[PDB]
Amino acid sequence: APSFPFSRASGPEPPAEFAKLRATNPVSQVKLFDGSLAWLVTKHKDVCFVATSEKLSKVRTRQGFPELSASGKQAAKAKPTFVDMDPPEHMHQRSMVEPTFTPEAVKNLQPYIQRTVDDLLEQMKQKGCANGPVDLVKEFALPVPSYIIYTLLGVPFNDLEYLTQQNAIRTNGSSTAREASAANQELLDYLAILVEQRLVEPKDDIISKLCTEQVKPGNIDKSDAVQIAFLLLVAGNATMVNMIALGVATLAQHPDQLAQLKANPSLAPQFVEELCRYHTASALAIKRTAKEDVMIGDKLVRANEGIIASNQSANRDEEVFENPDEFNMNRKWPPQDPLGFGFGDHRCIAEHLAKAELTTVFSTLYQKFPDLKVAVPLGKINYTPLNRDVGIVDLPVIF
Ligand code: HEM
Repeated sequence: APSFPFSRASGPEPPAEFAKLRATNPVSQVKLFDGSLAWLVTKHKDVCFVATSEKLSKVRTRQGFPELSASGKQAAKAKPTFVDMDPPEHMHQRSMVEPTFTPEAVKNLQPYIQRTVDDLLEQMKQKGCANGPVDLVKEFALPVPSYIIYTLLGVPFNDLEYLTQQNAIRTNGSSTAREASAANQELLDYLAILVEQRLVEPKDDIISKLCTEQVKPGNIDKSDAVQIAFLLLVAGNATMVNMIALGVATLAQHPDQLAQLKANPSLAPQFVEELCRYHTASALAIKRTAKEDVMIGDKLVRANEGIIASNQSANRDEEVFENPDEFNMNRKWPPQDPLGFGFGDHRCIAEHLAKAELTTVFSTLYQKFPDLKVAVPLGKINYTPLNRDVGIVDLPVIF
């Protein structure tokens, strides 16, 4: 059994193992860091099954849960939020914050999302690049998702920049263990204060609604409110940043498609659809342990055995997506859902928001800067560690 997680074939490529497994051993065993074994599911149909099977659990206190790192095993001890819950607890808590993420709520948020993007792009323009390149990530990819989620949660305008930098240090590869934890503690400390303030005088934000609707009635306590807010902040920010960056690098890799996007920004939605399928920036979140024996493919997964379902592999499943390794914004989509945001009950709570953010970004970026170009040869782009989810650390650009 090979060691998992696998390492990406190259910077923008997914691990080479998946394609081989999908064709020869779709449901196999991989060895984890602590030596334990887990079942790796690689086919779209099977990934979907794992994501919805009632015989599988996301509770991390069950022996056999596939923790991929030493830290992940330690994080499993704390009190769980809905991300690690099974029904009925899962929706009991998730529904407490879902209202802000519904399709209708996100549609009504479009003007705000646009404004946030426009203001950051103009700040980037004024900042100019007459003396050299600017880092698209630091100046645009990082603050877009950050400001939006922080603002939705209830953080005031003046605190955004500092909090955005701190949350980044959390996941920054350059950060030492101590720096990442201190930054993490800071965000939690800040959130604790916000909850206290919002309990006194609620405002129009997520934290306020949790305080008024759940904390006050006694459904959850203050710490719970802080943890749910923390989850919403750290669950998808780093991923949003990587998606925007990979989107720009991808358009630079396929000039004709960039020309097409510029010529018709109305194509942004489909470009985003293909981007989320082609670049699965969160490929290690669909994990479970079997509550009881369950049959998947030609394998029997026994009770208490862990399972990892690669939505990244499923998104390159040739049986579902024709020419899967070809990035095509004009792709003819099949009836099967691409799985960039997971599947089933736990499907990304912010999928509509994330897509709206990306669609706004790619229907605006090149209209603001029609001549935007990566200021380094594309083959020298600084990507995330090959053994980690796909993403880009920094992207020098000129415009
Ligand atoms: C484009 C960026 C994003 C991608 C690609 C993404 C992807 C995912 C994936 C693959 C999962 C696993 C779903 C499953 O278990 O089947 C997930 C879960 C989740 N995401 Fe996102 N996400 C993104 C942005 C966001 C944002 C912006 C937020 C916060 C506002 C967020 C909050 C969450 C939460 C809370 C969960 C857990 C849902 C649950 O377990 O019920 N995500 N996301």
